[PDB]
Amino acid sequence: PTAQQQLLSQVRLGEATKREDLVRQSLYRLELIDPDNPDVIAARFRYLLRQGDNAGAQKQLDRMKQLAPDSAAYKSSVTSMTLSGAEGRQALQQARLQATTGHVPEALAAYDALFKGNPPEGDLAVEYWALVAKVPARRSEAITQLKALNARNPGNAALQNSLAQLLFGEGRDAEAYAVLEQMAKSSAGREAAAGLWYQQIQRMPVSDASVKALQRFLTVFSSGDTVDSARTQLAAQQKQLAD
Repeated sequence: PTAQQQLLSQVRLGEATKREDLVRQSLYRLELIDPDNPDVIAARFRYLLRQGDNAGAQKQLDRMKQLAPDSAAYKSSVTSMTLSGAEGRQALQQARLQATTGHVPEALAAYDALFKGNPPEGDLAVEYWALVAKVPARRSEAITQLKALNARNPGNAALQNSLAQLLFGEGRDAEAYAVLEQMAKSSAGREAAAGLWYQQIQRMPVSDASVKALQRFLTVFSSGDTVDSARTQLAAQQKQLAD
């Protein structure tokens, strides 16, 4: 990976862990390396917003507006700026209200009204693109956005889970297998990754390819309890060949 990418990723880590040391450091080197990068400008934009300096924030916003007006970074920053205070804040409060009470189409409608297709960075983007993924039509572009969030903020069990199941739901098994292996190198979700990689084996008829799929599952997962059942039924499956 580049150094900019590592610095920006450290910015996101610092943002996530409420440590503005890291944010400060990474920003400090970033604005010397690539001062006009909309991702860097957006990073400072968010920082200035956290410190309640809406003036400096706004200046950075304008800088982005004259530098990259149709970048995801700019419009996402615009959204965070809308939610920075007052009306937008409560719009969100209402969207999440209908989101939690189970008014899903209403909730999606409100979120569409606020984020207008570019949610503010962080977990809200995950929530939004997951909610949007619930719509059959919009599902595929939303899947694309989710894959992006997976590449930008790695290590999210829940996101990887939803992404894997979505990709299965659209017959994109290779990619879903990939997300399952990514969920397999990290401890948080192995049982889940195994669980999904073992409800795809149940849906294929006992066959040679069934067997090879199950043994491949056996090279990806070592232990667990789906693994034990995988071995048991693997033996049974390959014994069932030749009567």
